[PDB]
Amino acid sequence: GSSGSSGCVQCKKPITTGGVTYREQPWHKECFVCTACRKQLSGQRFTARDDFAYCLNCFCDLYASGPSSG
Ligand SMILES: [Zn+2]
Ligand SMILES: [Zn+2]
Repeated sequence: GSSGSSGCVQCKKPITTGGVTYREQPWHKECFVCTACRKQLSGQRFTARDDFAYCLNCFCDLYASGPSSG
């Protein structure tokens, strides 16, 4: 039948206005945020590493690192 609406997967809620998608799955414009700083990626630049999404900033902070004395 026609019993199936697109609802956020993060919190598992319905999406009426302001929504996005990720990996063939719905995501709220407030749920699709970073995994370290919880920043609304919806709109800005962002890239996932394995499963979660980490904004460039965090991405180049958690894993990335500088030299010894610097
Ligand atoms: Zn949500
Ligand atoms: Zn971040």
